Amino acid sequence: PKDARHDGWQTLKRFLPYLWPADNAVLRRRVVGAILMVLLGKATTLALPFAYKKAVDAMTLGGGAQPALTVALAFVLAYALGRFSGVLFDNLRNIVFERVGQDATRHLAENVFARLHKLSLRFHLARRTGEVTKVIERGTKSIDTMLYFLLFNIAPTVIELTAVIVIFWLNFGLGLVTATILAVIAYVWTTRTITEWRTHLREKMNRLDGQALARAVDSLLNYETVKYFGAESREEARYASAARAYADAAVKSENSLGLLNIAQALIVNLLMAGAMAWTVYGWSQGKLTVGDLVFVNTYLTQLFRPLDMLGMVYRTIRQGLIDMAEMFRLIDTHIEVADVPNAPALVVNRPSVTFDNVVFGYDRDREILHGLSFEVAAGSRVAIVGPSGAGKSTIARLLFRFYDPWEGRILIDGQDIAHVTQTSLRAALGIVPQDSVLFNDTIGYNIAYGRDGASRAEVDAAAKGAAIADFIARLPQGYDTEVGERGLKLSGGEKQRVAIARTLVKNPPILLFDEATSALDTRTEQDILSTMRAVASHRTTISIAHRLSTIADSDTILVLDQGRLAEQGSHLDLLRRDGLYAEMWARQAAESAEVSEA
Amino acid sequence: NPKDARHDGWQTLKRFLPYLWPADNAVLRRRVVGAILMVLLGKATTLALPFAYKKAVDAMTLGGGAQPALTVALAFVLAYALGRFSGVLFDNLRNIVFERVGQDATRHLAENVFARLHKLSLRFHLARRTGEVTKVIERGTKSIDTMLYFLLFNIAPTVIELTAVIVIFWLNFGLGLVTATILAVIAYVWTTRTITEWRTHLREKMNRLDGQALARAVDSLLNYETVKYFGAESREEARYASAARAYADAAVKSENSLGLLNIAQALIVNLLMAGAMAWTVYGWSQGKLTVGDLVFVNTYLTQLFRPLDMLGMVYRTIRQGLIDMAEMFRLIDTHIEVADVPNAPALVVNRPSVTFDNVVFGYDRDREILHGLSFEVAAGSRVAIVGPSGAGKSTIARLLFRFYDPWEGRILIDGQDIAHVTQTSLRAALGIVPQDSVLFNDTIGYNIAYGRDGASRAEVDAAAKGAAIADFIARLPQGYDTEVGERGLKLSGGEKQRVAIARTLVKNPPILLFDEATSALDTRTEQDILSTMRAVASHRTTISIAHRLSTIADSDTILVLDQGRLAEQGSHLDLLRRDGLYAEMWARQAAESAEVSEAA
Ligand SMILES: N[C@@H](CCC(=O)N[C@@H](CS)C(=O)NCC(=O)O)C(=O)O
Ligand SMILES: N[C@@H](CCC(=O)N[C@@H](CS)C(=O)NCC(=O)O)C(=O)O
Ligand SMILES: CCCCCCCCCCCC[N+](C)(C)[O-]
Ligand SMILES: CCCCCCCCCCCC[N+](C)(C)[O-]
Ligand SMILES: CCCCCCCCCCCC[N+](C)(C)[O-]
Ligand SMILES: CCCCCCCCCCCC[N+](C)(C)[O-]
Repeated sequence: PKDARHDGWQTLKRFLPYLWPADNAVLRRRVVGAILMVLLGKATTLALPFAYKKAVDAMTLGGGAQPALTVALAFVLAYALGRFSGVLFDNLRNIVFERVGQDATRHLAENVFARLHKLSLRFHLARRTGEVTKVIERGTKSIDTMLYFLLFNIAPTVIELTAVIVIFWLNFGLGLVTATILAVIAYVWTTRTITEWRTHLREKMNRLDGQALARAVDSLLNYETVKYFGAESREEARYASAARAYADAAVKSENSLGLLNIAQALIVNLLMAGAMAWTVYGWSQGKLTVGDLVFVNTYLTQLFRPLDMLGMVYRTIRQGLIDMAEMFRLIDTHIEVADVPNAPALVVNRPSVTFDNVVFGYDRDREILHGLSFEVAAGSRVAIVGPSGAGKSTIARLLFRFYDPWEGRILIDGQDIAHVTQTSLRAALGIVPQDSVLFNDTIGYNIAYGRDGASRAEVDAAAKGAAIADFIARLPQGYDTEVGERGLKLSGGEKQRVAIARTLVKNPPILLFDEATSALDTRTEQDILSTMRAVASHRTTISIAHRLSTIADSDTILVLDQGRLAEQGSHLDLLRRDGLYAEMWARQAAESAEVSEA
Repeated sequence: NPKDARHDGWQTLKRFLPYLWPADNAVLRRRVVGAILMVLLGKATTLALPFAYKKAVDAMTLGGGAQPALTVALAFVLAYALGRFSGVLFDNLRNIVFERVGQDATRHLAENVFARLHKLSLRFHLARRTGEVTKVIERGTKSIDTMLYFLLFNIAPTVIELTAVIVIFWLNFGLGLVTATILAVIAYVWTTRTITEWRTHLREKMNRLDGQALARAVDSLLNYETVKYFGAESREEARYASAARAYADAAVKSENSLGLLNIAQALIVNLLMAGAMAWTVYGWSQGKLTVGDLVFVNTYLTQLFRPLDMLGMVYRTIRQGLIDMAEMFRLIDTHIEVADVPNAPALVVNRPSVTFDNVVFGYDRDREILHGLSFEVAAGSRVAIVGPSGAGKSTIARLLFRFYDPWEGRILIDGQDIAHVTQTSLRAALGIVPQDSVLFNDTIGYNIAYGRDGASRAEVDAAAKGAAIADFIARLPQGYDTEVGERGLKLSGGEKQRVAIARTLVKNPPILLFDEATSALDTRTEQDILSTMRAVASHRTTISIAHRLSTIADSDTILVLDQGRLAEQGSHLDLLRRDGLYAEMWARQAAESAEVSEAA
């Protein structure tokens, strides 16, 4: 299976079930019809040169223009109709097959999409929208062009080349056969080597192009700064040098295309000269008719027409196979966090959260939690704080099981979250993260995202609870207002309110505020804190905060130091104990004073 | 005037022609001539080679006077093969010879537009998204290149060959042959064009559906965490799938139409082939034509219609190219709001005073902001300009750098109207630390050296020191060679502002503007950077435009604007004593900070 050479053959054999689905009957029928079109088309293009030969034969055999006019007429007509029929068959196979192609590449993409959602967070999917888009565009284009060239150029040419070998064998040579075979081998080898060199030149050109373009764009988007320093000539010279470098590379890349074409024509035309001279010589001895000259010439040109593109074809097919392999690699990549076999659903009857001796790090060379243990009572409002090495920033990710502990475990109610389904576990948890993100869609879509079947009543209710309802009401399109980019831009508080609303639609027993106010300004922070407190009403709530004053009203505060639970208690108990929390508090307090001094 | 004409493809091409025939270079003109010569050799060759095939066939079938016919036929078969190879050689040689001319032409067009865009007004607000603009420019470049290649190396050669075939068919056949082929070419072009219009519309729909499916997929992938938090994997999968199906449907229709165009084309071509060949054989029957004539006619027709096999695509590309190029020329034609007057002298700053003399201005003609603003900034003084929300203070710097001109009134530096001097000297006299400094996608050292064209490593080190960012840079692993901006290391607000300060230090202008320089900063960063700003403002004329009065309280004098005019002027203490607009503002601002300080 996967236990193979990992060449194009493996990738292709892997792709084969997509083309011959065994899910879909209609598509299989389409495949068969396309293959029939290939065969009819080839039979037609192989037959038509014979008709041309006979027409010439009739006009040379040959005392006069006698009953032979009728014969010659019939045969040229057969030839022309043959040409049209060949093209008709080719275009009909493309037309029949196209749906199969489209479904196959769609299903491949969907499989990759699904596996990517199953894969680990640590792949760190944080990148540029335009760049990933450019990569995906280039790649889909790649796989499509490859697929088309393999099925509809290379394969028909293999059939045709074999047929020409047999026919040339039975009717000529067999010096003809070896001559053509050598011509084809020299042709492919030359095209291949020249193409490898060409692909390198292309890559250099593409890079230089990107550089000239980047300079131009950076300049235009910094028009103000350029004016401030009167730097127009400078930026112009800067674009110009880059542009020249690009143009030089482009001239080389294109010229190499000229060289490939010339090499190809040399090979074809040596073959043509040889075949035709030899055919004429065979004519002189009465072995071959004059029509044979026409016949061989047509067979050779027809054979070498698809090979006119072989370079591009080669490049394309190669790249496609690469890209497709990349796809399959993702599908194969193993999943770090998985449900255990026959994992039960998590049943939340009493929403306690337990960390039991948790040892964890994102990477095995940097341990962060060194045996963290704590208990959060059901329905309590708890805070988790600490200085720079505490490891509090792992809590949310562990609770949602983005990762597993190296040692120890997390429990919700009485149950190890590692032994339940990921879906039930996440169904029980709400989060308002530090940087809330909006989908490129309406505000209603964004709020309703909290639960799958969320009704507009639920959206209104959540928006009310998050106290963002009025702001939406004063929008012309209300809930149907598009947001994100390209959409309406929300303030930080408005975004955090959309996130809160989203979690309200979910209505989870356990709610986490994960540095929820850390990006907000002071007034925004203070405003949203009453909403958060209200929204924590009958939930078990865990708030991870940098700034202690924002969580001082907690039922209890867990203080972490060096990946372990250092101190525990109410804000007052902790101030009395005069330990780490008190120091932190004093420190922050002092700092708040200093800023106010200015 | 060539611009005084209909706005079509012909005009665009006529505009582009000087680029191809520079009259600056001569080397390139010689290259163009050489390329045209290769077109002619190539056409003579491809026209000549079928006669060689014809003769070879003629020799074999009429060996009466063409003897030894084996020798004659061999010679002709070899002439035919050599003719083919030679045709290809001539064609690739015209491409190879011309390519430099093409690249230079399009480079010069791009450079012309680039210069023009830097000349055009700020109000166009060119700052927009990088990826979108880049994708557009890539698409356009490919478009114009492809158009140029198809125009020069496909359409034009085919026009030459078509005329030649018409003449040759005329002289040796028909002339039913001539009319048949011409009608065929006409039917071919008309069919291809009309089918291509439909095809292009389908292509656009396909592309739009493609972009929507891709955007859904990308939004999901970059929001993997959110998708996880809400268990939305199935929803995202289904949401991608529906879009993907819409795209696949569009793609299927779009590809299928290509099959239709190919069939229509082959139908036309093959009617012409059947008729022409049948006619040639019938002419043979009457002793009018040789059998080699059949080979000759057939070969001529296939050679003719081979470039036309691409006519659909060609038509789509050339058209698109012509559109894109027109857009280029449109930008080049767009007029320049702010230009130097003819023969403008340099601004000569011997004593760097600044005057606003009765200035009336607005960004737009329906909304006037300054209503007769007048003030004098003494040479070497440090002054501030403050006011409430409609004061118009945010126009001052833009007017000084002459991003816009006054509707009425004028601005002077050292007694010289800045409207009447070269823009480059004027801007040479001015330094600015703006509210949001922007960095080039380049090294931090490049960004600092940007202050002056020939900036040495020493000048940069000195500026980094004066801006007090030198230590921060020293602690960078790559130092001055550290890449910054987007696509690079992220600097804090203070670090960026310090880079801006360092830039102006490298420039060393006589007049310095702080244009809300500290307004985006946090309080402590503001307090830190203010001492730096005071140091660099040492012996310069400094004008500080600030929202928060406490940051400018130490000014030599303060200009208070209200409603686009100068309401109040004087020292901070004098303004507090007058108990007017500045005092009110001062009190108000103090009050707010107190309340803010209260909320700890
Ligand atoms: N022979 C070259 C391909 C030649 C080629 O690309 N020809 C057509 C398209 S298939 C073209 O791009 N331009 C038409 C022409 O100038 O011949 C190769 O093997 O890659
Ligand atoms: N006849 C159509 C299509 C021509 C076409 O696409 N020709 C080459 C251009 S590179 C090609 O791709 N042929 C497809 C094939 O033979 O596989 C037109 O006039 O544009
Ligand atoms: C309908 C087409 C669906 C197929 C999906 C193909 C996307 C291609 C991405 C390949 C990227 C691989 N890489 C890194 C080598 O560029
Ligand atoms: C916004 C459209 C106008 C952009 C023109 C500016 C010229 C620089 C980029 C165009 C050509 C660069 N390229 C792609 C050939 O390297
Ligand atoms: C000379 C090379 C520079 C190429 C610049 C790209 C041109 C594209 C202009 C886009 C304008 C919109 N349009 C023409 C597609 O309708
Ligand atoms: C990170 C890139 C590799 C995986 C790509 C994700 C699969 C879905 C890609 C969407 C394909 C776009 N198209 C052509 C179907 O519209």
